[PDB]
Amino acid sequence: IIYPGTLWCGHGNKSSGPNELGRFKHTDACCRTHDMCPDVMSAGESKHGLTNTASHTRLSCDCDDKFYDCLKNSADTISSYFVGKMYFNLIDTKCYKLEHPVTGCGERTEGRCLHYTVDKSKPKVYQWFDLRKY
Amino acid sequence: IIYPGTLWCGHGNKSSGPNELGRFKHTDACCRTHDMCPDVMSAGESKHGLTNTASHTRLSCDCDDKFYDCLKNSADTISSYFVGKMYFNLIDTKCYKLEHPVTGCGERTEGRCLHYTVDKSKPKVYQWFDLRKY
Ligand SMILES: CCCCCCCCOC[C@H](COP(=O)(O)OCCN)OP(=O)(O)CCCCCCC
Ligand SMILES: CCCCCCCCOC[C@H](COP(=O)(O)OCCN)OP(=O)(O)CCCCCCC
Ligand SMILES: [Ca+2]
Ligand SMILES: [Ca+2]
Repeated sequence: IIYPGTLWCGHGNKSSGPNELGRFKHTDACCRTHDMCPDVMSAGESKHGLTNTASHTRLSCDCDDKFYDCLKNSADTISSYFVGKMYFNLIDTKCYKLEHPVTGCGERTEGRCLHYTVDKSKPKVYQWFDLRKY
Repeated sequence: IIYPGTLWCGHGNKSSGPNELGRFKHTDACCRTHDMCPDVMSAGESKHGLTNTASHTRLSCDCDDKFYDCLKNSADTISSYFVGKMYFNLIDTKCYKLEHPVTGCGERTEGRCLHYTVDKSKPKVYQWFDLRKY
């Protein structure tokens, strides 16, 4: 599904070229860059010792954070608000990143764990994490 | 979340009156009627011996079928297509209806069971069912 008025917001993209943007050019730009994330793992793919069991793509946390900021700064506020709430709040996805082994949490916003505890004595390993609420 | 361009498509509605419709007046009309379904059970509600464990409203199958036809017949085809695919294909919801106790299936379209088998000798009971694909 791709959100009408955009070419890149949703599963994959329906752009005819790498540089095409939709009607909502600010919101779509944020999704375009998101889709072009250097490190992603497709549905059912296995990477960094992890495996994405979702029916949608899951990306590195760096890309997901940049996406968050992009949307919050987008001039197309109505469509960005919709895409932002959907992605970060309603589809219950996760991102991966290299971090010290996690030990605990302090539900920095219930439902999800934003200030988890790590063991700083053990080398970093790829793990799954919750996103901030939009 | 409510789909921009509509007042009724999404959780609840953001209409100011019972008769207000959004920009996409044909798509929105279909959602308005859907929301006004005589028999629904709110998130976590218990009804007809069933209980809705979803975080969204689940309605009777009659309403969900009427909604399907409404969308397929809507003049606002782009927004109806999006709302149709999302609701019937991606959120994995269910509807309830009075039917003979179910016994089996014949995945009338994989992922979901459209031609289930019933025991016609036992009185009808409310049960949960899959929706058609849009
Ligand atoms: C009800 C369930 C439907 C959920 C849809 C899942 C979208 C997947 O988000 C990942 C992609 C990024 O992954 P791909 O597009 O697969 O990545 C490109 C890598 N080839 O993010 P985006 O930036 O395109 C996200 C937009 C969601 C907005 C909601 C409006 C419908
Ligand atoms: C990623 C997860 C998000 C899923 C959103 C769940 C929507 C609930 O559909 C039920 C209502 C009907 O229930 P209520 O609106 O709660 O019913 C009114 C009863 N007071 O249907 P509608 O006709 O309003 C459905 C539209 C979904 C379209 C997607 C675009 C965002
Ligand atoms: Ca995309
Ligand atoms: Ca609604």
